[PDB]
Amino acid sequence: ATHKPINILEAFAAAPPPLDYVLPNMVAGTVGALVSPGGAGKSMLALQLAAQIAGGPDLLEVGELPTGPVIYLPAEDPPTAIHHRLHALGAHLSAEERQAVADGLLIQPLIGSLPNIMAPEWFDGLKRAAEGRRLMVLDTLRRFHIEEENASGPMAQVIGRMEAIAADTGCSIVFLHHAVLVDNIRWQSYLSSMTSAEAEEWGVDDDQRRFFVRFGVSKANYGAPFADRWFRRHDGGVLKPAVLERQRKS
Amino acid sequence: ATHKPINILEAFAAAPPPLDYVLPNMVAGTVGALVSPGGAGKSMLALQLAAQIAGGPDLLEVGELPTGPVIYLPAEDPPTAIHHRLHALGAHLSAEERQAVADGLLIQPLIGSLPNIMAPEWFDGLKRAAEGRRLMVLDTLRRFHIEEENASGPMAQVIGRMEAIAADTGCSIVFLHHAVLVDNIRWQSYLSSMTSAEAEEWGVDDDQRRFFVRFGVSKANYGAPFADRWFRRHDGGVLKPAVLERQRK
Amino acid sequence: ATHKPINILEAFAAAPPPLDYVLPNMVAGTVGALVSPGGAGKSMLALQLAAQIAGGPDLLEVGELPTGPVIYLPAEDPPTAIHHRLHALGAHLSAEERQAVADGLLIQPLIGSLPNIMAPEWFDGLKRAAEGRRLMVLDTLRRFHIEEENASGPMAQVIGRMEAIAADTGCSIVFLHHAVLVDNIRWQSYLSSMTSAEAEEWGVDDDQRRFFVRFGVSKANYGAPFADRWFRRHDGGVLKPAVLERQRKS
Amino acid sequence: ATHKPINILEAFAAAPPPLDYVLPNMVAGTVGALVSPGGAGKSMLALQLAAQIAGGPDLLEVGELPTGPVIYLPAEDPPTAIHHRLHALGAHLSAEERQAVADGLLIQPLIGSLPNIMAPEWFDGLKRAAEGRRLMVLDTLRRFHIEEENASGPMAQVIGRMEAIAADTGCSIVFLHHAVLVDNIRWQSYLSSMTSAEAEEWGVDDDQRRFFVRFGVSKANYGAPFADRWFRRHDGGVLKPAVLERQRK
Amino acid sequence: ATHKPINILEAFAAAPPPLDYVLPNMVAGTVGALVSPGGAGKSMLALQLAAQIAGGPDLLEVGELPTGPVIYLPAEDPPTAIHHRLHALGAHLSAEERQAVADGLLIQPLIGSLPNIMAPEWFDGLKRAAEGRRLMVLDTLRRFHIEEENASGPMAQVIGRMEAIAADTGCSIVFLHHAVLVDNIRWQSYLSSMTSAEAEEWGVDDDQRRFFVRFGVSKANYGAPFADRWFRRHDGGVLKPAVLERQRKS
Amino acid sequence: ATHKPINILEAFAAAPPPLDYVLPNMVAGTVGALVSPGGAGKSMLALQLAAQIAGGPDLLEVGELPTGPVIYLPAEDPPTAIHHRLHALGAHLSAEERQAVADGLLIQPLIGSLPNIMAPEWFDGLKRAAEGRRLMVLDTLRRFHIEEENASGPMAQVIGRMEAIAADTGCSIVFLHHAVLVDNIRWQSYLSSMTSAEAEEWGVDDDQRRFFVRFGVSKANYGAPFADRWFRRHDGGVLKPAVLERQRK
Repeated sequence: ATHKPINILEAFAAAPPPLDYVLPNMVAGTVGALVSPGGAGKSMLALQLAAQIAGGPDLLEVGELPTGPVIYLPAEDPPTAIHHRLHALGAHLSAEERQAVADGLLIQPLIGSLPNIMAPEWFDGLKRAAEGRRLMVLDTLRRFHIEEENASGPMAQVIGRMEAIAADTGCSIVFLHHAVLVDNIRWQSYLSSMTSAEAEEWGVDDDQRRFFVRFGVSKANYGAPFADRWFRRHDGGVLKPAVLERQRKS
Repeated sequence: ATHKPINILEAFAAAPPPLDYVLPNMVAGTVGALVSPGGAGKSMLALQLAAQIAGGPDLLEVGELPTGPVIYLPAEDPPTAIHHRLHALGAHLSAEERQAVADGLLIQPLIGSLPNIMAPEWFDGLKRAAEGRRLMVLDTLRRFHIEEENASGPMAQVIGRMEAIAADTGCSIVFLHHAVLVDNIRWQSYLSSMTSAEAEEWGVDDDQRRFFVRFGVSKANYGAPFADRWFRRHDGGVLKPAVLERQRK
Repeated sequence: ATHKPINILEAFAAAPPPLDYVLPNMVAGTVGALVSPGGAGKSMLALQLAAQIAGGPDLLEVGELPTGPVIYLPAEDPPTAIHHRLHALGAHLSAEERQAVADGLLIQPLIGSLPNIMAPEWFDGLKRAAEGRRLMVLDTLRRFHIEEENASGPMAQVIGRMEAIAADTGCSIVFLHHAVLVDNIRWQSYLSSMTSAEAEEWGVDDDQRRFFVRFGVSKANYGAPFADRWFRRHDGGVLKPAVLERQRKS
Repeated sequence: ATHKPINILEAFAAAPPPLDYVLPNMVAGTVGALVSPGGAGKSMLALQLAAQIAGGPDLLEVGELPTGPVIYLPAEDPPTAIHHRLHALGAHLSAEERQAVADGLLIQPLIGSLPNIMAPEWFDGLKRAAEGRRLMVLDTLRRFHIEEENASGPMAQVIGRMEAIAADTGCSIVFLHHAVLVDNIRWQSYLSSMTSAEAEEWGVDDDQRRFFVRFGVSKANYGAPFADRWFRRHDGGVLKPAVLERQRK
Repeated sequence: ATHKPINILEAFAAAPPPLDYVLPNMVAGTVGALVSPGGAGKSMLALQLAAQIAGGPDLLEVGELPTGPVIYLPAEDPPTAIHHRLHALGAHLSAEERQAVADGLLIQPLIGSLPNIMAPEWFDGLKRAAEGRRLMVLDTLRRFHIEEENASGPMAQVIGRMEAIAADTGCSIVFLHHAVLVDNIRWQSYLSSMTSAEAEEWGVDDDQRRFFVRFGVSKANYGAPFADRWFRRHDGGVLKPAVLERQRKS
Repeated sequence: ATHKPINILEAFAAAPPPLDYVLPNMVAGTVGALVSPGGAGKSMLALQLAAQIAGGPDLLEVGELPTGPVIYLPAEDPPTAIHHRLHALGAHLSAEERQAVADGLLIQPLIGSLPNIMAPEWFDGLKRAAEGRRLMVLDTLRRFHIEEENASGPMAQVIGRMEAIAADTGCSIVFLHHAVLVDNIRWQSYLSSMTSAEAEEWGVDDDQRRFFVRFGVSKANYGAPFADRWFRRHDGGVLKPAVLERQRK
């Protein structure tokens, strides 16, 4: 929110200091987006990412990430659904990993709460909930505001508010979005369920395509290129790397 | 609503009780949508599903569903037409089944009442009607609000309000919609009138396709897959499983 | 406008009681639409329908319809035009049919009156004019409101008002519309003038196509399917069934 | 206006007096439109029709029209240009015809006046100008209102206001329009500059087509059909029947 | 702004009096538009036209034009740019032509001034600056108002204001516009830079197309047809007739 | 600003001093735009140009530019990222060049500050920051206003405000824009990531094109033509002339 001018001479003289990535190619202290059609698994993947930064294992094999307290704000799923996802995830975690996640990760369900980042008391409240956290996840942005998502003005105000919170507190904010916003943000990732055409090409049967999703970073400023991943959906929806041959057509 | 934080150790350390589904793949206490072109059979389907959850028999053969009080709010169809739809359904029901349904279903006609969920009087009224119930059916959403249906902001408000009602009271809300409103609903089912192409697919004569409708869940969160069903429309439009053989070419 | 809960047990037990159709496949007590391009004959056909429900003959051969007092509200044609249509229609009516129509049908011209269903005094006034009538015809809806016809919110308010009047009074309301609204209504009929292509297919010369219009019900919930009709336009525009061979191309 | 109910027995029992048409197929006391791309000759056509109804001769050969006082309101063309258009027309008129036209036509220039029919002062002013007249010509509508021309709501208001004026006073209103506004006007005529295709159709050389314009009634309520006319543009743009032979291919 | 009724008998009887054209086919006392993409040379051509009506020479060879005081209001170019264009133009003018232009032409730069014709004090001020002038040039209209250029209502108000000023003062107003408005105006001219395709057709090399622009009148009511001109851009951008052979393809 | 009338005799009678360009083909004291898709290198290019006008060396080889104080306002990138971009650039600079740049460049981070040029506090603040400076860089415009970017009215206001600031203070403003806003800016430059087609054109392998970006001036008023440049992206994204041979087919 308020900054001193850069000390230029000091930025030239001080050693090349590594960018700090909250998520692959996302600079810590900023706002990013996870984008996909409803149902593709954003809520699972975000949960897994949240748990990982909280100190659980890199199950997705996206690479090791700095740890810190995390706050997950699901506003669309009822608590009981969150319990199920957690329990399913839990089967993949050791006793110590589980404990680290429980220490590091706050999940504060907001279904029916009607949170509105443009109202001063919700702004304050989201800002207080970001304080002391390294990551905040909004699942999904649509439930945190009552603006027209296709209006760039109101959306600059909505995103600007998240930017102010991330800038002041150092808590990165990632919002999920059901598939503009994209132009208003600097880091963008996505999920897409395996299509009929992608199925007939990584050599998986059509009746099995529902078990795989592509994950990538479609927008970022900085870092080494991030290769698109395939994930297999295990029980409860838990995502892990998929082992896929790929079809060099004759 | 107002939620305590999730207790994570506790969720890891023991199997939660099974998810409670109000409809196939729809978790209880949430908001879902039923969508189709006007005329495709939403009223009849919803009325049948409402009567099954109220305690009636599983005529649609969608599987056994937990029962509980249902309230059905038709805002487009006059009482006379609702009487016709109910009587036709009635002919499939024994006295006991009729009793079970009447004990569990309230139908509150709303034609001409102009309910507006963005008005505090109607918001409170709908919330009190949801209290203690398992399912509330809004037929159709177009009649419960005076906003622009392709304005995402106002629709987020309308939907937010149903979500508050569902979360405070535990009562699920299904709204029906005549084909943005769907992008941010987590459960979505549809009805689709059998087309000429599909009639040929299932060896049904063209002059007969209007007796057949397809039902499906097109969006839901992870869970047991639910197969697309064909229903036949009997008299008064009552829907029952269709007996159709697949064809090749 | 306000209703008791359905008595369910009574709806099961009471005999299958016939739907009451104000017009073919239109449930009495509701709102419906007659839709077509300007000039296709909506005003004639509506007049003929009005006269018929008032107790005149089924000249269009759409089938016999329950009788009742009718109110026709033309807001677009001057009185003298209405006189001409009436006089022309009159030539097709017996002395007793004429008298029945005059007893049953009120025509209250509204050209230049500026009626607005969203203003409380016009609402009240339309409601009072529906009272005691079985059918009210608005010719055309565009003259009864100052909303954007392509805005679904304002149009839900405009149609909702007609629904409130039809529900309270039992007077069905049919509005004409010059070619949304269609999604906001449950019964929809149309007129379309015979095209060049339809002419070369029911075997009528091109210079004669102007004498025929297709009438159908493009939307309804209930009843036996209503077959599209051709009508011939006689003197003054009066519509009657047309006798058309139809062209099985070789 | 305020109308007595139609007396139905009386309308059945005797032949009404003939419809009174202010223009071919346009009933007197209503609102109609004349439409064309800017430049196609609306001003000249309307001025000629206004001068014929005022009492001038039938140069357009559209048939004899009832006469009565006309008021013509050009809001886009400066007086100098109107003087030019009138003088050119004048050369077709005898002294007697010039007199008849001046007795029956008032032309009130409005360029720069910014008349707004939605403002009470201008609504009253136009209504008083219509009083006792047979025709009022608004050239063009774009200059009599400050609304969006493809906003149906505001345009219904603008048009409603002309309809009130026409019904209270008996004076017909024709507005001209440079090509929603047309969907809800009951009489619509047009002008169309002869195209290359049409030039070939009527054996006119391409370098000459700009001397020819087509006139027609594209919408009207039931009545005697009115054939599309070709006009030739003489000096100053005066329009007169064109002498053109149809061609085949 | 306010007019007496036409004396009809006098318009018939008084001799055929020549229309007074401020610019080719533009009736004096009205509003017109010069339209083109940014960068095509509107500001030069308008300057040249302004200087010509002020009493400088017909360098563009558009035909001789009545003289009168002119006011040029550039709101987009800084003074120093105007000085350069002037100096370059000056090289084409005799000592007497220069003096006539300086006597006749006021240039009042408005860059950064924020003029708004919808504000009463700017309206008054533009009206006062039109008084005593034969031509006023607004370069470009976009800087004289804060309305939506694609909204026909607000644009009727903006143009209506210019029409009121031109009608009262007899000062014609021409606004430039960077490429609706066109339907709201009766005289329209344009500039278009020579395209790749026009280059390969008037037989000028591609690397030379940047030296030519087409000028025409795309909309007018009155006068002899105005032939499209090619202009060559000389030093400083000064426009003069181009000598172009034209390519009758085999 | 407030301008005296142009003295025309004086402008004709003597050669004005040369135009003063702040950037190639952009007259000093005006507003210009730099446009590209997000990611294409605007921040780096602008930072390099800002450092050159501040007194640094001409690494881009766009020609010698007059120097003067520059203020750079990044509103999207966190300080950490700006430190990285500056350090990378720093590696191309001698101690003296580092000094010259630090003497002439102020960088005021704005992430999360939500500057709004339509608010009087921010309008005044930006104007005082422009005072006495030669260049002000707004990175990007989207963060300096809360209007709709394809609403011409509000954008005319936003741009009008920059033009007032530039004219009152003499400080040029360049805003960057992630690809109406461009139709009414008089100077426009762009960056374009090398495409597959272009890679083939300049014999660069596809897996290498992401190291190359094209820079150009796509709109400016009459003046010396400025050729499109290819830049190579070195570490941290520093841009320098690319050494590329044209290919034929």
